[PDB]
Amino acid sequence: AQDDYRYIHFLTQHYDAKPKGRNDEYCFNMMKNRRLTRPCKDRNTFIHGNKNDIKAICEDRNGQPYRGDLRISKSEFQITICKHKGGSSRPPCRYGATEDSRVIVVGCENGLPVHFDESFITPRH
Repeated sequence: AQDDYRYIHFLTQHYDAKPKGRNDEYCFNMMKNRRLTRPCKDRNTFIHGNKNDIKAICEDRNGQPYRGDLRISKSEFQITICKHKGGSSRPPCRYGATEDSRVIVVGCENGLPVHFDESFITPRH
């Protein structure tokens, strides 16, 4: 097929439409399901909600240029941040979850989001 991989890969590592727990157990299962445990990833953010509005950050409908090559969202998104506990690089990879709603920063390629900026911090609520 025509490379849609980076976009699908972004969705696999960062998207979960309708989550139910958004707690520590949620992160443990999700990091395992999405294959981010070998080695344990230190931090990973899952975005929830409408997929179309995430893709829309790559265009002017829901995004603005940020730091030249990135895009910052116009609207807030419900997100769950999973942060690794302990000093081991091996499973079981335990995580602490943080629920939040904020604007996010992503990198796009061909109008599709392909990178999530985990380093971005926001004007708090």
